Amino acid sequence: MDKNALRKQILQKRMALSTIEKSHLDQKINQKLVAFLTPKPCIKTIALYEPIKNEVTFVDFFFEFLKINQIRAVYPKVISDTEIIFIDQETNTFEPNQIDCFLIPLVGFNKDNYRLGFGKGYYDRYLMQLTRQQPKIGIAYSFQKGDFLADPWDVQLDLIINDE
Repeated sequence: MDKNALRKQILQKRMALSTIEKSHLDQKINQKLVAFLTPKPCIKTIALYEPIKNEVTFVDFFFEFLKINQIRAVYPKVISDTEIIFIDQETNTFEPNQIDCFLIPLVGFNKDNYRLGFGKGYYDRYLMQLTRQQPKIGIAYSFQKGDFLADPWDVQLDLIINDE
């Protein structure tokens, strides 16, 4: 139940994914993501992330879903060694409670929806500012689920959308 154990097994499997395999996994995950948003009309501004090597990718039809329903996307901008903010494509900043939902990147998650991040703590600190009970949604591959004890500084996440 050690975090190091997981982090190692996951980074291993993520890099090993074949271009054909990743494609299929992301397609199914973005399909599930859209199925999740479709019935949540009050989501008009959503926080995404910039896909780093091996992370689940946001596919072309996902963004199409956003354009069609007029949902604005905001991205994370590291502001310091401990803080991050969200800005849109024009660099307009969006305050925490201007965002209606957060799609969160992760290395691992356990049975209690806890997140195993990249060790910086940005998300944990940022998410403390929410006052509208915005959904905190993890995006990941099924093999990213592991068994570890969560520290109070690990985000709890309402749900982790994955390929299953």
